[PDB]
Amino acid sequence: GPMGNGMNKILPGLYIGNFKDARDAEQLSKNKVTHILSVHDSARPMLEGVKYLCIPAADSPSQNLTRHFKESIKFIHECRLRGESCLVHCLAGVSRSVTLVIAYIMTVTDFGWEDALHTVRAGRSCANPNVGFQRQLQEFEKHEVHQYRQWLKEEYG
Ligand code: VO4
Repeated sequence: GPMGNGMNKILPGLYIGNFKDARDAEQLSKNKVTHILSVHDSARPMLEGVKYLCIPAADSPSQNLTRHFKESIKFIHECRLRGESCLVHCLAGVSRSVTLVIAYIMTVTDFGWEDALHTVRAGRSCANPNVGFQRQLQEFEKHEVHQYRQWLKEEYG
């Protein structure tokens, strides 16, 4: 469906879901989620015992998300390196959250944005960044993802 079927594993320790999944204590415990990246209009820490990164962003092609790629990647990566699980979510888990996860995948692999989106869709079929976000991912692939990959190597080995 258009808001998924529950939070979905994309990579070990990295999940995408909708806003309901993000407060579902059963899903959070089953998937051992200790970090939540909430990227939506009124994003704020909700549940105790979880570490949050909140990004106020609209699901509009006018919304810039590139400014937030580096902080999102750091947050996801530091959680995954300590063996913990991170959930990235927006309202529906289709566009804003997916775009941040694509940028992460692109940085930890040699994938362009389309192969990263394929990876997301294998776990979460509804994934579909809006056209403004697709444009931003294409510019990231052409001019910046190589800088982010080098940064990741120098920072984390
Ligand atoms: O709540 V999202 O529309 O960016 O899938």
